[PDB]
Amino acid sequence: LYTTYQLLEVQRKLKTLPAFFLQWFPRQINFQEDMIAFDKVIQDVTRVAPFVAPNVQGRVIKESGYNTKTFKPAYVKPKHVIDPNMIIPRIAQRRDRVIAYLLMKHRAMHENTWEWMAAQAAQYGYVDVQGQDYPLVRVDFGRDAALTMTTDWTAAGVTLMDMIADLRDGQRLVSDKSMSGTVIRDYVFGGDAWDQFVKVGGKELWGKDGLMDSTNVTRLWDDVEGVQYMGELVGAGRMRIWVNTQKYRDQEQFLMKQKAVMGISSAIEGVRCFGAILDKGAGYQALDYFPKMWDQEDPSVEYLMSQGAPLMVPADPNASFLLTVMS
Repeated sequence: LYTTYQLLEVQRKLKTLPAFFLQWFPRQINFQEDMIAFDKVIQDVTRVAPFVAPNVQGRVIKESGYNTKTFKPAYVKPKHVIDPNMIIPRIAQRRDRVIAYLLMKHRAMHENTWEWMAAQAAQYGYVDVQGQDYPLVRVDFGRDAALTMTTDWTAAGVTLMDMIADLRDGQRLVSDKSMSGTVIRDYVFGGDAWDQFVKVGGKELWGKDGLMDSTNVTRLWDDVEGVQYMGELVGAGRMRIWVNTQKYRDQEQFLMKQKAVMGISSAIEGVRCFGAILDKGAGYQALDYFPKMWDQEDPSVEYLMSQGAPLMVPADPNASFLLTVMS
């Protein structure tokens, strides 16, 4: 058998393709107990108590909800049988090879969970997660309601100057409503919003005198399917244009709202928060993922399990906006 330390050496050694939305969640807190403290994350002294309510059949049950300074994150726990005879696309040598593939698959399950939690927190200001007594609960971080907009880019006589002004309103509202007052320079478009912005913008956007300047965070996405850096939109305020068409799997959905545009700043200063994983003898383990191997009977197999308890909390919930453009 291998110790957690030995399994972490393997699990952590390789490089994994960059996460798009988490680039705005650079900070990290590995909490010492089972609870996450928002007072140690959220900047706004009025917004340090997010509203947590059960999400039952899509509907948020606000009645049985409360404001809380502290949260108990549910464990993300992939568990797989270690079969040395397992089919891997590329005796003890093969056993180790199986463990490493499984550890990589587990690390991916945790990493993608962080990314989708980042996507939801940044886009909506709230994240739907697994609860303690309910299968799903909503953690509302209280982003200003003016930062969730609606417009119709499919209406008659809409121009590129009108579309940029919708985007600019959003960044000016962020400047007004955010702690820092940061000027947004990044605009993540969903695929339908982008196609819409290009349907209307055409000649004025990509032509001989286009606004798009198509010419090192912008080049790390070349080999990433779903992410496309389009260039800076030159304005007499040079906007960075991102298009996100990434999909993930639910027990397959789009990471970014396809018919919307999200504006975001580095001032969101999102924090990857992690609860400590309780271990019988070793006590609490403050880790992002925690691999454990063991032999058992009933069934007579060897198991590998990577446990983690995450939440992606924004420091400044008001440092981003979402603008829906179609229906």
